[PDB]
Amino acid sequence: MKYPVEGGGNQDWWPNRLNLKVLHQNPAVADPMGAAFDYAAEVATIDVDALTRDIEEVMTTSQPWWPADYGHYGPLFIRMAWHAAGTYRIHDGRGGAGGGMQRFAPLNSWPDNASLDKARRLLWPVKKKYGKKLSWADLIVFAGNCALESMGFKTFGFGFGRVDQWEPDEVYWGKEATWLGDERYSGKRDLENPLAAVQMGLIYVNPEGPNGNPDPMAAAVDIRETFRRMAMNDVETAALIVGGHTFGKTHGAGPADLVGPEPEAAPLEQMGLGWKSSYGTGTGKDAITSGIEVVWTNTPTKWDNSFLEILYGYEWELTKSPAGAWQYTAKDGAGAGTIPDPFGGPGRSPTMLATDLSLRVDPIYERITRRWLEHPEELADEFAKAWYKLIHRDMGPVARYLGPLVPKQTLLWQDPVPAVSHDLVGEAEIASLKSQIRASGLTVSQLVSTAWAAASSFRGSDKRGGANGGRIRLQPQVGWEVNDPDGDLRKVIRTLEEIQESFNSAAPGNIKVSFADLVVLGGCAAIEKAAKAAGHNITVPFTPGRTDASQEQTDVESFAVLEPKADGFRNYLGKGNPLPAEYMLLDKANLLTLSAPEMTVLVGGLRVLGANYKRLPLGVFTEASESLTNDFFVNLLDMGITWEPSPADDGTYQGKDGSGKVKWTGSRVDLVFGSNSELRALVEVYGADDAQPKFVQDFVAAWDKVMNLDRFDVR
Amino acid sequence: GHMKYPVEGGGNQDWWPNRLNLKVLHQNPAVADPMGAAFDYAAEVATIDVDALTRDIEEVMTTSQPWWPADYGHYGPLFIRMAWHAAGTYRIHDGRGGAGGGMQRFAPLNSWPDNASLDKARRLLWPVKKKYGKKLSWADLIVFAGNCALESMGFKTFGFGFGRVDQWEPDEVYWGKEATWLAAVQMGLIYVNPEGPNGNPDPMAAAVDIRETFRRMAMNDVETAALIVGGHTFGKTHGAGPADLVGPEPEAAPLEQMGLGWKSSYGTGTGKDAITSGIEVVWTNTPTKWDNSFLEILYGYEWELTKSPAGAWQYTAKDGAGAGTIPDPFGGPGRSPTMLATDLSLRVDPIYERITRRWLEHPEELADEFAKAWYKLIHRDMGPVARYLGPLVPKQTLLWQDPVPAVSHDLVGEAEIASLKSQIRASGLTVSQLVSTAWAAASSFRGSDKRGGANGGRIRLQPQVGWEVNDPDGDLRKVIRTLEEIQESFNSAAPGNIKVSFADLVVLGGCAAIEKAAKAAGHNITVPFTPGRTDASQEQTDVESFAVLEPKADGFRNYLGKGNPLPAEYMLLDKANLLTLSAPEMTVLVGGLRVLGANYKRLPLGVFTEASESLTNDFFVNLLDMGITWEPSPADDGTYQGKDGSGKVKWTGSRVDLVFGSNSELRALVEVYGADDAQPKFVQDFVAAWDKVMNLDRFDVR
Ligand code: HEM
Ligand code: HEM
Repeated sequence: MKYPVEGGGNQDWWPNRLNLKVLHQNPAVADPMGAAFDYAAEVATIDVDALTRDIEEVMTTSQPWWPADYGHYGPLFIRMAWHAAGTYRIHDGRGGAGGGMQRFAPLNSWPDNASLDKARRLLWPVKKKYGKKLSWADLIVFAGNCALESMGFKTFGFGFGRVDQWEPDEVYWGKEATWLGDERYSGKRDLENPLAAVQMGLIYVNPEGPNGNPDPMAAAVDIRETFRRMAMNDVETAALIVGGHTFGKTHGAGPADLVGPEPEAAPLEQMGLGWKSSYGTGTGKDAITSGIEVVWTNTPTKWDNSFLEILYGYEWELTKSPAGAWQYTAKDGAGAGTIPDPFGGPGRSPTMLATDLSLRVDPIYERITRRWLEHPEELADEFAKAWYKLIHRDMGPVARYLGPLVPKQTLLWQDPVPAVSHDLVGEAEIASLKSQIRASGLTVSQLVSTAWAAASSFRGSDKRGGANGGRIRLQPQVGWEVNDPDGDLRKVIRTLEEIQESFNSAAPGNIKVSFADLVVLGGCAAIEKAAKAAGHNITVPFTPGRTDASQEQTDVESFAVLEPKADGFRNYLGKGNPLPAEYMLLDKANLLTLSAPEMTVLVGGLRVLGANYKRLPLGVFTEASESLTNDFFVNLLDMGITWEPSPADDGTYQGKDGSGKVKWTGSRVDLVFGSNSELRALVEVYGADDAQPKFVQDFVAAWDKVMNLDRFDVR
Repeated sequence: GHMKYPVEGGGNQDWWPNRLNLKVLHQNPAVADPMGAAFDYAAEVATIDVDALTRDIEEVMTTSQPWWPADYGHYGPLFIRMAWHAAGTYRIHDGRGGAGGGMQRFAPLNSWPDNASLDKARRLLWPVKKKYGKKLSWADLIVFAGNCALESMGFKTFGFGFGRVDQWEPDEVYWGKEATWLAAVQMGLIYVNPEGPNGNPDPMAAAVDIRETFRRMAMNDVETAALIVGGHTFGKTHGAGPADLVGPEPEAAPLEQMGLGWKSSYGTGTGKDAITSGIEVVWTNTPTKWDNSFLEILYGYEWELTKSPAGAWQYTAKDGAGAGTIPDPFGGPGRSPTMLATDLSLRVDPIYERITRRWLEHPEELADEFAKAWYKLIHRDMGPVARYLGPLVPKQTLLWQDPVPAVSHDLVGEAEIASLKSQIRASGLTVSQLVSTAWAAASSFRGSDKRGGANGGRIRLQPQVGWEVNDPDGDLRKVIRTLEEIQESFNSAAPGNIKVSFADLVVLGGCAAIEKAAKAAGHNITVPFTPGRTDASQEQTDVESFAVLEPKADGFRNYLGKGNPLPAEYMLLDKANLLTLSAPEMTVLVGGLRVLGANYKRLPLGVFTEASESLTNDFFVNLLDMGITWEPSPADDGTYQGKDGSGKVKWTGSRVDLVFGSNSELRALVEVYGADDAQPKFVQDFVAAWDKVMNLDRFDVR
């Protein structure tokens, strides 16, 4: 069967066809805020004291549709807050709280996101007051941060500026067709590269050990691997788990078969709420969220060093949750009736979750926690730093943090860049520098490839990398395989440093130029020289302001995830990619926040400009040496050429003319633009007889967009 | 192994396969357009040189290509088949299909079994498209190639009108639910199976399928017979070899083929060995010249079932009957006469037979009917005649175009509009009446074929005035009479030659009601108004052709008829897509029309405000209230009642009303206009959307 349009569509006949709809995600037509809504200018003016008062009033006020445990919705807001930021993953930077996707993405219905719909609904009275001055993404994490502040914990700081989105970001979470699927492992615990979760729908880890096996060692291994795949080491992981579970409790009062469907498969009358329980009242003393009934600490609404005292004070035999789940309880009934009830009444025995004994059984976590057992100040500092890192991972450079709560110091995981310490070049020194660069003896190909390598490391997901920082001469990026440290990127870098030294030593006044600015300027000078060679007199815009980071300010391991395993624009293909070359090219274009016409012009320009990996002729459908001409598209649509795969199986094709002599050679990413019906439509726009000026100006616009992707200090 | 990557089609539809897909509302965004935002195609094609354009197409047709050799040397019949396959997907019941957007070059259509060998046809035209570029769209070129092919082989066509704008992503259209390529349900074919119903070679049974499928695209018996007789006067059918040697369709073909599909491994694979459908029929002895030889052959011999070399039912002349009188595309022996299984329908069928026998002696009538039918075919979804461009548009108008009179007087502006608004408000008509009438006039528009709308003043004419959604035997006649009284009162006391038309008064009364409601709510605004509409008469309105425009479900008026295929939620998004509205525009329109009182039969279903006839955002603030517990009505009416904190029913709503508070994507938009200090934004957005809807069919001012 097939569904008309609003149920399904074209992906049914050909399930594995190239999907170009990912390149126009979040269109401005679907934005209800108009094309003049500058979120930064709005959120820069809110009153944080009033917002804190409103959030505290919401936390301390119980609501009939979701009775508050202990008369406080703080712990629920903390859980919501990190579950928003717990979907981040360093593989590609997707996920996290930077987009507020917890509302309508394919989560909002994940088994671990149970009872978080009520948490987001409880904050409507706050969002109602501030409207557009405060986004949902900002409010979700600020609610948890303010809950931590109100429950006695002094946090590091906070930064506003997470722009809302009005369309689910299509993120690959796994190949498992059913919830809690475990088809993402090979041999031992070897979680597949794209994913960062043990199962499907689980944020971090099943709270029963691997696949329901209540073994603290294996659970510890899973915790370590899962947190490692989200930029967290052992100390930060232990701090996060200890601090987070200091507050609140779990909800496993009744059997889980009485819980209704998820919000996305719920009746209309529920108003977008899901998991409606039929046990008892269904809320409050009879709430069911995960099936485990554990209260870790005897003061679950205050911050103190009581989680570790309880953890190391008992023996933790194994028992069963009243909903039928695995959990640990203090042996010999020690400390019975010492844990208070959420809604008044009898006490509880001390219970620990199956993954909470990992912190005292695994040797690494055991040493860390035993250190924190008698040194609560270290735990407080570590938790503050880890929480700050967790909330602001995918928010980008420090220039994007708004509001008055931003901390003053810099952290290495932010990829800090130094502030501008001189006066920027403008409109005359730029011309002189471009003249010097074009007279420096570097070819168009070298400059263009160096500029693209510097700038095409940006990810639109977590806004890491980019041309700012001048990090292409630093160790992680100067040695990448795609960058070819052998044949180039050393002559170019040395020449650019010589030019920078010569200019700075003689520039008037206190005007200097940074290395990154000079790299981008050389790229632009090469572009305009090639355009002049083609026959067009144009000027590539340049925005100075970049600064040079140092080696000590660059984390080599943190940058290892930005290395491209496949760069279709440079016609480079590494090893171990999950998909063919064209799909990887679309993924790269989506990461660069490009559209389809922009991708087309960038590919067609970089092909003829000589910015190919190893300067290979794969895709150079031109006879002009380094001229920004309209030749890639003209020769791609020519049917005087018959394409057929190379006799030596390489993933490369050769195009023979009418005389049978091989004229062109190409790859998957070169022929996909002439084969795909949606892409050939764009290629035919620039392949027309009168499209060379339009192609040149479009290429310059796309190039300037790519160079300025990471310029958040001027935008 | 399920749950593929989002880059290869993964997404939320894999988890919940029957959820509201809001991506149909942001379809074909401006960011995917390579031409930019300042591109005006109407100002580009108007400067084209048709004389130089026909000169290129002719030398393209008369120049064989090594990769697709030409049959008899001319590529004309192939272009005729392509042009009609482009326009042959039109559907009257929703307007989707046709050559309006040139979707034949995109994924759904370019890989249909009937569109075989048409990927080669669209590529032979690349040299023409290369010369002109943005001055000539693919959609315009595809049909102009067929028109110029008809002209080149001796047929004088009616005319041609440019103006089809290219779109850059395939249009999602429901072609049927079969999940297998190739009646109770419609298969993957264009009109009918060439071998008869379900492969049964009976021509009498194929006649009824032809009649039904052509009637479902606004063609009667005379136009159906003329189209088939004229189209099959040219060209031949390609069935030279078995069909198992044909490769995959273009969407499943490898990259070597550069977007071409159906690569044949039989013989050379092209030309003398071409395999497209597998029937191998040459209808006429002069397949590259227009003449009255199709009907002469059809009525000149007796026919007989045989099989094509590929294996397929076809008719050949009895006992020889002039073998070798039909030339083959590439020099060789002649062939005996041969007719398709659906071409005998025009002979053995009581209705078609009389028409074809009449044309057998009067070919001039056949030529005239074919010209008219072809012109109607390639211009079904152009819309109003004001959208035709180029120096080839015929002067005289046609009934199927929904003609309206030209403006024959001075237009009101900015001084009579103010006075007209002042007496519409003081005429006794309530805000609900005016708003409902204005919405009823302008909601008939559908953006697929650009039919209907406020222009023409057809809300008072026979088809629309009697629609169930329009007047539940109520105010519509009273509003129409009052507006006409105002019209004849204003026209007599006019300053000079300034006069106003009835449709203009309908839209202006809607705008005046909006202004009155906004002033009641506390905002002083002005709804933009662009005069220029005219009034059509009853004879210029075809009652039967307007019957398909009747809304079976209007989510904005909270009306649900009978015979809808999907629940009320999905039909609302379908109509919003037909009105070319985005999700915020749909949201503001739904939230504003409820409090204005535009509900069908003035029902309280979804009126979440206490003081009606006032343009507030009370719908959104009362939808997001969590003090209201929604639960289905005791009677299975499909309505829900939301009780207060006590056991008192505070509000009542329907599926369309409650889906905005339930769908997570739609609730995001509701929380924008439902927030505090968000009422001025809501008023401005509602006014912008209302003005956009009022001016949907105004192609005479663009
Ligand atoms: C940054 C790390 C973490 C933080 C900040 C955190 C915080 C919290 C808080 C405050 C609660 C109480 C919710 C409430 O009382 O409504 C909670 C519940 C819970 N946590 Fe975490 N936790 C973290 C890590 C983990 C990990 C690694 C697991 C592994 C299984 C886990 C599993 C659970 C479960 C199953 C619940 C029960 C929720 C319910 O039943 O309603 N958490 N968490
Ligand atoms: C019930 C109606 C029709 C049926 C079943 C039908 C079927 C067919 C089939 C099966 C072919 C063979 C194509 C191939 O094998 O390459 C064909 C060819 C053709 N058709 Fe139709 N057709 C119909 C109506 C029309 C109409 C309305 C037109 C034009 C207005 C038309 C114009 C043509 C032309 C010109 C060709 C020749 C193609 C060529 O020479 O390459 N046909 N038709």
